[PDB]
Amino acid sequence: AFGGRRAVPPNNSNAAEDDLPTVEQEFLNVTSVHLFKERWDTNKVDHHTDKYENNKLIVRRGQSFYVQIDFSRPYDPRRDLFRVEYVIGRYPQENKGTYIPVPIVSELQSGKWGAKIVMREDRSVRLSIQSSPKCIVGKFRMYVAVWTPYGVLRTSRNPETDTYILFNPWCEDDAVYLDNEKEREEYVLNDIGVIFYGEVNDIKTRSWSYGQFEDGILDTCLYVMDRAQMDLSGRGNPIKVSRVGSAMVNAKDDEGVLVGSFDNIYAYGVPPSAWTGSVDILLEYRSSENPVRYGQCWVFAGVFNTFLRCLGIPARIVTNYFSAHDNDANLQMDIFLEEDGNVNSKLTKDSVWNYHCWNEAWMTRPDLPVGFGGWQAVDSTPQENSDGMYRCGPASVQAIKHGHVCFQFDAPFVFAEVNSDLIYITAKKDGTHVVENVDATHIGKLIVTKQIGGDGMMDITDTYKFQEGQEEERLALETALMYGAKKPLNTSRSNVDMDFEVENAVLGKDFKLSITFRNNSHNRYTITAYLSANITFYTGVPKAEFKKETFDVTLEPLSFKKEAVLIQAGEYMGQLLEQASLHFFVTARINETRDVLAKQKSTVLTIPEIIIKVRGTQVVGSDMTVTVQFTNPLKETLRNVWVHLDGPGVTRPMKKMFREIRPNSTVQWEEVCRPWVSGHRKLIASMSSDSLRHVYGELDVQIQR
Amino acid sequence: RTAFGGRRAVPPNNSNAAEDDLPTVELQGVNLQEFLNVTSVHLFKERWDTNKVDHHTDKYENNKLIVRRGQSFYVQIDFSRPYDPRRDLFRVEYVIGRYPQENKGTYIPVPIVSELQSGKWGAKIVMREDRSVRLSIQSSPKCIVGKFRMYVAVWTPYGVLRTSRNPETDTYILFNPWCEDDAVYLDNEKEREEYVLNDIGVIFYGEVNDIKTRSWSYGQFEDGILDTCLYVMDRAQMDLSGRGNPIKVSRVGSAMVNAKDDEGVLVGSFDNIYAYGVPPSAWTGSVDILLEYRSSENPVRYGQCWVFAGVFNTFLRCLGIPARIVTNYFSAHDNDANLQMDIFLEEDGNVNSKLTKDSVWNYHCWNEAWMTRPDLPVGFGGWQAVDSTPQENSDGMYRCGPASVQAIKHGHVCFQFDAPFVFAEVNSDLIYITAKKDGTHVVENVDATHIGKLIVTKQIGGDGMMDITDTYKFQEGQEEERLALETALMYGAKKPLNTSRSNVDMDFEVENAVLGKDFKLSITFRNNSHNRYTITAYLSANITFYTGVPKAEFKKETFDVTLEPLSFKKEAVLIQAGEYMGQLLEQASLHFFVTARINETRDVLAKQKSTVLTIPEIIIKVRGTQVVGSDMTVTVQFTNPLKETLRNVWVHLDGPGVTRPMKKMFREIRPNSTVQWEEVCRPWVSGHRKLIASMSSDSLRHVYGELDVQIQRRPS
Ligand SMILES: [Ca+2]
Ligand SMILES: [Ca+2]
Repeated sequence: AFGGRRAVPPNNSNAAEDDLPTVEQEFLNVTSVHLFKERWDTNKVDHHTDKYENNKLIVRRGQSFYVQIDFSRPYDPRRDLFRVEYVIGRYPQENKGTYIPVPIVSELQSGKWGAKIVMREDRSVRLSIQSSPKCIVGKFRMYVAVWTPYGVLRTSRNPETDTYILFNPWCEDDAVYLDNEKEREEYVLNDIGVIFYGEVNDIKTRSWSYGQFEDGILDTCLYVMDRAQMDLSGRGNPIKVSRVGSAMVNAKDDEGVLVGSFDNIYAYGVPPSAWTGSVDILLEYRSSENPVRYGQCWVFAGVFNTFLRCLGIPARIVTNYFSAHDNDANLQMDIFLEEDGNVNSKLTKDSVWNYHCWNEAWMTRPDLPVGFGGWQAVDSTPQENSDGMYRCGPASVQAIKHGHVCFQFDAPFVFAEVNSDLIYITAKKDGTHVVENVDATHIGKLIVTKQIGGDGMMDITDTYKFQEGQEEERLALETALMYGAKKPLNTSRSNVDMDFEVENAVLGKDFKLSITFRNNSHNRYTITAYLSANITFYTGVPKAEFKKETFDVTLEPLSFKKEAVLIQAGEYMGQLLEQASLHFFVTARINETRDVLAKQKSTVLTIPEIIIKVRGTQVVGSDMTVTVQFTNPLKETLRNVWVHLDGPGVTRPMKKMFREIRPNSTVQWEEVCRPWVSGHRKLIASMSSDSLRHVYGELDVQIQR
Repeated sequence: RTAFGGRRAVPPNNSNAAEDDLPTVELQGVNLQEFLNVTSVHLFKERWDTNKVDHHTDKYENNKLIVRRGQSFYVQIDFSRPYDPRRDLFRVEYVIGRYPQENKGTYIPVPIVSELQSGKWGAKIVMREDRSVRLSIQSSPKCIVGKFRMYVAVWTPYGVLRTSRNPETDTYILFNPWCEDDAVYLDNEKEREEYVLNDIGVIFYGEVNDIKTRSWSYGQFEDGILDTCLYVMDRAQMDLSGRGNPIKVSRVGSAMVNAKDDEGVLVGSFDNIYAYGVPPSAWTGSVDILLEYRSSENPVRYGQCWVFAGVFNTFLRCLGIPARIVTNYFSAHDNDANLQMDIFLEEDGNVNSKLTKDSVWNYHCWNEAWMTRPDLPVGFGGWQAVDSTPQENSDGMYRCGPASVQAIKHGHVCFQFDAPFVFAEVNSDLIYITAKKDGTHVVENVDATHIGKLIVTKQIGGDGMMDITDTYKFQEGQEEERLALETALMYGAKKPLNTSRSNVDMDFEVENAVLGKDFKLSITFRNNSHNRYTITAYLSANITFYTGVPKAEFKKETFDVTLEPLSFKKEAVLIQAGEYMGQLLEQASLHFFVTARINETRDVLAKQKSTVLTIPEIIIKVRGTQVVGSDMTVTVQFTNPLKETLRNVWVHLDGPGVTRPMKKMFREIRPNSTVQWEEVCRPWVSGHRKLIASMSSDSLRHVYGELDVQIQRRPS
């Protein structure tokens, strides 16, 4: 058999290695190599890699680090020639960036690999080695090679000098350069996140362990790339790293990290709501070598955020409220109505997500016109795009905002996710359709991300979207429609306002809903209004109409009328899906004019929290007792209750099951923890049973030493 | 606890073969009854009749109705009593997939209309007779492409009455190059005939200076092939709502061609052995490949780039997207959008073959598909390059395109899909670099004219070649090229090495040779200087695969020359048959480097050439009446030209409209022996046809032949 497709196989694994020749004795031989790689030393402290739980050297590219080489006799520039080498993959080649000869230079030059001798003492040489800020990101093998008249002598393989080179947000020349220390700490070095969920008028918050500095996670991130068969030459490009790595998050057929499941039962797996962070998922991915079950969007985003921050690409998780996923770049979503004004539930099949999470990753975009760098949206939860059912992005958030959705990747899809209109259409009994009105403000209503400060939410709606109704927004849509956005149904689009408001309620309580009508006309109207209320998944998918009601309203001239109804706990209580989401349509026909009024609202019931307590001394290297408390407030008994505890630098992720919990009963779980990370830290918990799940709790702790 | 579908309310509608059940009666509300009843439906779908002739679908070997979108066709509906416009409301419906929805284009109610409208579905009553109505139905020119189920539905006050499932009225709707509102519109019949209706092609191979040709059965009208193309899309899980978009059919279709794991049509293999499958070189056309993929439901072994191109070209023309195969001579594949490929030299001027690891393909085939691009700025419609042989792109190891050829030409490579890669495939430079014993490297000179030297495709009136190099590349060494380069580098193309750069130059020429013959090479040195120089030149000649990958150096010569001022000096080299015979790989490619050091200046001259030995042709002969429906005898002859005995010799015979693909094995053929294979064929298509053949053995392969034949129609 001949290798006729190419002379050397793709170099697409960091784990694979070649064996370099040592010979390829008055000449220099190296007796020792010192990397000054302790976590308190200069290199890791200054490279901002001292948090990794890893005893190998770890630097960031584009920036100098110090090494010392000890020789058999003193190096003498009049007769000796040596260089350090960095090698990666089974098939390294200099012109692919995977064999890197580092030349001894008099002065370091910006942008280039080089090694300057900064000290010469007895048989030792100290070097300041600068890597290219374009360098491939991975774990390299280091060698020293000595050039003689007879050939090259080289050190033997030594795993103790293996060096990780990562992306460098502090380096001005790096594509990932971020010029604000507060931002770098949050978006690169903070290992604890906050995810926003619930619904726009009742924003819920939960904590998430990114856990990027934990033991084994860096190596797992490299493994992800190897399992993608990612060419080593693309691993210094933060765009392709985002592109490929996000494609690995969703598992298709035994090939990526997380199996997606939205089925509310999760039979041979763990429920998406049980995860407390990315650590146990990634390490189970790596140890099993097979997808982990199961995830949904915030779990994909959690894990992907860990991947990016671990490699050094600044990253954050975004929550969009009222999200059109499945858009296919079309900007109109339809609600169909019967001739009397009711919602047609046979035909209304497209749903709005109450919220949806994706990721943003900071980088220049030298593939695009100037102005498109900064945050790039990446959504690893698949939707139909130009190529098939896949992740979307990296798409420039600036390009999305301006409508310039020809620039890669998948910009039209993220654009439609936050900018679609709802179209209310009557489906008539003769089979024709009539367009009743349009809602342009519902989708992409609020977009938020964790603040830099602490756990508050930051409103980043206007980074994706210009002001509704105004000229920049109009210009962006006009340009978007040239480049793959679609909005086919032209909306050449009486004098009655209708709204409604739904109270937020604790799980198991009743709640009120009231509908408001304003007649600004001088004539009287008879209206028939319909209330339709469904149990839904957080994606908007409706499971059942749990309440339905019709209201006969007469409206006087120049009048305001409010109507109220009580929803009782027993109308929804055995029927909720996980996350306890509810959806409300209020639709109505004005008899005199045949106009339609229409409004939608989402609610989630408030799920009770876990209580976490601590007794003892809170010190790196010392024992503390953590108590995890859960009180079952339901009038039924919860079964197979798995409790999860987490908190990076404080404990590995752990879980504990309780066979049942009788009504109104409490359980307590005690674990002795021994912290390895000092300072402001956090303990984090979740609970999943065979019914009630999406239960969380956290506790901020401060650690000493 | 549930088992609920919480990702979305309706599963993706991504299979044309899956179907829903439409109710024959659906009443809602309160029934408190002889409304119109359908007794039969007639589609006038016979291949001699006007629907298929006018829709240019009569060549399909398929008894169902097949029309092209955007264009009217006639049907007749016979009801149980006479249609009464006073009070009857009915319409035709077309439905596709298991989850059809009107707002996704997959449930399509066709309203009765007084006049057809441009761009819209509608049906006009053109005749009423007894208990029948004749309709002229016009489909939207944006319609999903695929095989639709047809129903007739009758509206009552209480709900609808509807025909039952009938496979006899299943109607394929395809892309329509004749319809001026269809994205695939092509404005003249000569191009429509060549790029849509011709089911026979020509593939250009060899090397720039020795262009070789063979024929390929596209076979898009043969029995089973249309259904196979729909199956391809179902195995890709292609959302039905994207199947009327030629850009996304091209995008998804071409990703199915190259099999990764158990998914896709063809397993690629470049190993010269092909154990456990059929050599890429043996295939004569797409038909046997597609039908084996369909019946086995697994990838077919094996393909290389022209085999992927042949199959993809079938897929496109069969659905109605105009398409053609192009060959680029000296192709930089695996470029990573980088425009510089290296040749490393030793310090004396020889090629360093340990470090020289990137290779240029002697040729490389891909496809062009014709459509508008309403996703890009105006001006970028027309031919779109789609290369289904994977290379590393921005996403991984995948097919590239569709990339607008106009965008590639101008350097606008930001515009999807994968334009920088196709751009570097034809615009890369060669860089000759000395790798010194101390580990440093010095750039000696750059060849900007070698890669993408000639791009060709089959001519419209015939089997000749059309040079379309101008469609990808502005004039070399000019301003339009420079601007296009400058623009490309802003949008993902890469050319990191600055070439500061430039007395004496050199070229050489190699005679083309029949397999087993001696040939010559002649090197010319031109000294344009007033100085006399001395030179040491090196010739290295390698056996290679067609991709350029070298196997071994078969010939090595060095020589010294002195060049007078202002003169030319030639040096000729004889290559004897014995120096290459017995070492050749399939396609019999040879590669030559001529490098030289000028002693007085240390300048380096470097030049490369490829050649392929000419391989003997199979002989095809015919006797008997050449008439549709009558028997004719085809004779295939192959003579072993070698002095070795060939073993396990497979001969394939093909010819769309004349025979299905067939093959026969001969256990051994002796030196100079001729084998003969006679087949009785009964053609089913009249007109200018062709019989095509290939031969493949355990050693010798990449052997073809053909014969043009005129098949007559029958009667009187
Ligand atoms: Ca909008
Ligand atoms: Ca060039």
